[PDB]
Amino acid sequence: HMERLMLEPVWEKQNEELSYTEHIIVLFETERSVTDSIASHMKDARVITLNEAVGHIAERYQCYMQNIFELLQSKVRKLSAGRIIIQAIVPLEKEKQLFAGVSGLFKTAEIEFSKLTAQVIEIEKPEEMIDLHLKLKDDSRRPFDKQIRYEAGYRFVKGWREMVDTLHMPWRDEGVYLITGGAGSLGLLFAKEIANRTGRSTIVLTGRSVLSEDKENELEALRSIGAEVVYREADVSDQHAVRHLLEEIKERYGTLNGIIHGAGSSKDRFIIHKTNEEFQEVLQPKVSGLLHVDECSKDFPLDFFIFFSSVSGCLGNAGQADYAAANSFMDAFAEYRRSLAASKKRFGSTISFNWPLWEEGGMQVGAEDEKRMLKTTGMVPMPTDSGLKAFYQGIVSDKPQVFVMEGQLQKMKQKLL
Repeated sequence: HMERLMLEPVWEKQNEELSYTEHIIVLFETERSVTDSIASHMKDARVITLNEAVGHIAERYQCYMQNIFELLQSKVRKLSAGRIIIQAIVPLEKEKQLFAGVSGLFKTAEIEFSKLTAQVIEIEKPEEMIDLHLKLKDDSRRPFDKQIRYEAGYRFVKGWREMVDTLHMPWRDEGVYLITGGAGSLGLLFAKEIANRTGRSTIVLTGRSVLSEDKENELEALRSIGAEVVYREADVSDQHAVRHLLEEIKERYGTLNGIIHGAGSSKDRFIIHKTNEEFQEVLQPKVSGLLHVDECSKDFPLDFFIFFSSVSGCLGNAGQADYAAANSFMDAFAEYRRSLAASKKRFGSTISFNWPLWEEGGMQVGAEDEKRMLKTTGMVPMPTDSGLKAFYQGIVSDKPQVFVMEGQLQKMKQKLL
């Protein structure tokens, strides 16, 4: 009586159809010209220019997310008082595409702040367009437009097109798979699955902690299947640790056949209470961690590189501003990696899965909230085969991003379409 619903993001043409106490626009390393023109033309809105951080793209993202994050916190009393609009301007460019991830943060902010409208606006070459101000003004007049795209005289909005036997599989009986966050409850599930399917497989599980007894005990059974499993106890935030891990991989083993990036964790708190430290701490493994992995395994002939993202990344979720922006970054990264592969620079197909609450994933367990989330969302704790089925179905479709939901169909579709 419950079914996997399964969705796939689309840029559509969709322009079919109150007043703001404040108007804020944030430009992500946009052109000087763009900045000046906009301020001059829009002097009834505050304009913030992020150009300032130095680092790899992930470093800059983490930094700018914290700036957005500290911006909300401050304006918190206002949001209580009256309505506000923030618009983020993200230029589609070499790496600046990834800033579009700020959308995870904006969706969470909207849930936590009743009277906020937050839009992310991705622009192919905004400076060149001097029709810009009317659009922003016009976009401001359709609050319900949360992600908006301007490229090639085109105005797109993001939404969700639905996707519709025994399943094909990516496994090589011999050869190497790693799962960062591998000793977590989901990384173990996928470990077993590989174990069942693989025969003579090598599975490198990684995380920060020293293994507890039960984990090793849980681990030992997988050794029973005849697969060889090694826990590498590394921090994906530490670029050097990642390097070593990959090299040992290389020196130790022939090659890498596959990567799941499962590292990360959620720490629920409302934007108003959250520390910067906690905020950065949940961004790290999914943002810098992911970049570091990608770039250290660039020269490997992978069959796949799959990110374990979350339904939070694409819907936002109360108390998960950081988890959502981290997860949105990974989604944005999936497309960015594919383009790189087309350049031939990266090997293997890239997918990001937006997972719902797993039935027997650790991290969260639904309990009483389970019921609100069913009542709030129509979603249920997703059973493991249903998940594995969706996992295999997601691969064969070959899209950079697959959003998976389990629950009652009509409620789900009604909320999302």
